[PDB]
Amino acid sequence: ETQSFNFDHFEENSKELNLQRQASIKSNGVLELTKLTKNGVPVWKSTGRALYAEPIKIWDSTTGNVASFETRFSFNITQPYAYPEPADGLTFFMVPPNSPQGEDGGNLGVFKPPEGDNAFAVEFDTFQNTWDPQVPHIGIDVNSIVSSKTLHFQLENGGVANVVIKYDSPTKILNVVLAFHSVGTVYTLSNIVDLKQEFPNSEWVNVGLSATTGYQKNAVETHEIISWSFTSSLQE
Amino acid sequence: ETQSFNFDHFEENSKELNLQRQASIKSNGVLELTKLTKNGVPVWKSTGRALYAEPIKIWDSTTGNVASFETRFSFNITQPYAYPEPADGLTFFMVPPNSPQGEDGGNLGVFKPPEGDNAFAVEFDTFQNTWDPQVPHIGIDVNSIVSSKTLHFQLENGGVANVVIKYDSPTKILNVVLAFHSVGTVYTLSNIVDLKQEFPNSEWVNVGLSATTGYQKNAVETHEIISWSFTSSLQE
Ligand SMILES: *[C@@H]1O[C@H](CO)[C@@H](O[C@@H]2O[C@H](CO)[C@@H](O)[C@H](O)[C@H]2NC(C)=O)[C@H](O)[C@H]1NC(C)=O
Ligand SMILES: *[C@@H]1O[C@H](CO)[C@@H](O[C@@H]2O[C@H](CO)[C@@H](O)[C@H](O)[C@H]2NC(C)=O)[C@H](O)[C@H]1NC(C)=O
Ligand SMILES: CO[C@H]1O[C@H](CO)[C@H](O)[C@H](O)[C@H]1O
Ligand SMILES: CO[C@H]1O[C@H](CO)[C@H](O)[C@H](O)[C@H]1O
Ligand SMILES: [Ca+2]
Ligand SMILES: [Ca+2]
Ligand SMILES: [Mn+2]
Ligand SMILES: [Mn+2]
Repeated sequence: ETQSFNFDHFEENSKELNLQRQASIKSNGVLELTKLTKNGVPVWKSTGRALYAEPIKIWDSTTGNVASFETRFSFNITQPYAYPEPADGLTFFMVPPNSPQGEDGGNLGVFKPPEGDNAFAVEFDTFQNTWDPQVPHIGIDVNSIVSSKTLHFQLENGGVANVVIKYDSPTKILNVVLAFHSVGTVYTLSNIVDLKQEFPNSEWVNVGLSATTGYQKNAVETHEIISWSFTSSLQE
Repeated sequence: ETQSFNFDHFEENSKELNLQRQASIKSNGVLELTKLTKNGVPVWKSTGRALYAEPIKIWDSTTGNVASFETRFSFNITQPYAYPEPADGLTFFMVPPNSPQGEDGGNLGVFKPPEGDNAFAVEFDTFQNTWDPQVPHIGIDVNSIVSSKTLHFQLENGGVANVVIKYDSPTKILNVVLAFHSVGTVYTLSNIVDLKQEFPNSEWVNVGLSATTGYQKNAVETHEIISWSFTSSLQE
């Protein structure tokens, strides 16, 4: 009925977090989603994803009940330069098991252009593509990079962000709270999302974090995750 | 289309804030909702309310649109003693114009027993009455002191709390974020509320803060508001 996991820090070679592409783990006990320099020389078009080994069940076929979950994590985004404009963003996401990876850059390594991929994600977009509003912003992506609801927030460069994503099965209310404590700012964005109806092909989904850097040179930024807890609660 | 007000501090004798009962304004530029001692001797059964002079419009009869508002405020609750247990709580609330005052203590000076008063309020209950869950908790009161949704939170004694109450007319999603920055804690509670259906007798409502202390000696705490901004935005 309940699935949980908590990372107060990130230990190297954990049998719990399954890393992909540029994503590695710093000796610091930090999860680094995208490299800023590989082999001494600066790079771009970097993409890093990190999933949780076990599939989380979001709804029951027999019972017909949808899970309620809450996940929290701290991240640190540093944007070194002012020109060219930094990119692309960081994002929490849920996809069905054994599902293709998303494109780089703008799609945050989660979504693909042809309407094929089935995914959900809460994004922290730092770059304004053709479909984006002023950046940076918080976005609720339901099967598309185009957020169904967004919120502009002022990023604290190199500061520690505290995120909370809470979803209540009964009210189908997805909520996102972004707060920068070291400065006293809080951002809250919430919209209605019908999980059962949006992931009808798998009662199970993989949960993970992802980030990506620009397509040009220097259109990059750091994407570090400091901690990350999760917990679903499926009744019935 | 838009009504706003902001108090980065509280000036004495402002023509924008109709104070009621025990509620006064300290010289430090703080709004003190309930006195802990009057003239030198300790007291209880204290009740303080503070409204905003102008009525805020929440919905339009003709167009049919409901307003969307967001209000933030910082408060400081200090509970001096451990026995007897402290009471009662602090709360943001909306009532129709020219409406009666609620009862002391448990009703937070907002609601009355006989189902007569029409009101809404986000409460920060510090005392567990017969209808309450473990305290302290955040509660969403829709026409009753019995919250339709609640959330237990650990209070930081004498610390500054940052509250955010955001309501989105289109999704009818009421959200409450309570965060104690000095410690790194965030609490988020959200439930669905149909403002237009819950205040059908007045397109207008008075907005205000309120607090109350126990019914017994020493079952008291301080209720200070440091800042408080609001903003509705009714389309059409
Ligand atoms: C946020 O991320 C930046 C980038 O990783 C951190 O800055 C780096 O600090 C390390 C020391 O641990 C240096 O070796 C790097 O050269 C720094 N990078 C840059 C671009 O300056 C920063 O320390 C992080 N902030 C926190 C609080 O963890
Ligand atoms: C909350 O308000 C209370 C009441 O003013 C503050 O507590 C006082 O703290 C001062 C020290 O600055 C003492 O001199 C008083 O004796 C305290 N009063 C009581 C009743 O204990 C408290 O510091 C405020 N909290 C914050 C974060 O400012
Ligand atoms: C013009 O857009 C392209 O380059 C920027 C960097 O400048 C971002 O990487 C974006 O996602 C990509 O599509
Ligand atoms: C037994 O309850 C009564 O006393 C406590 C204090 O002990 C509170 O004031 C409460 O609101 C009131 O109804
Ligand atoms: Ca983007
Ligand atoms: Ca109570
Ligand atoms: Mn976006
Ligand atoms: Mn209560």
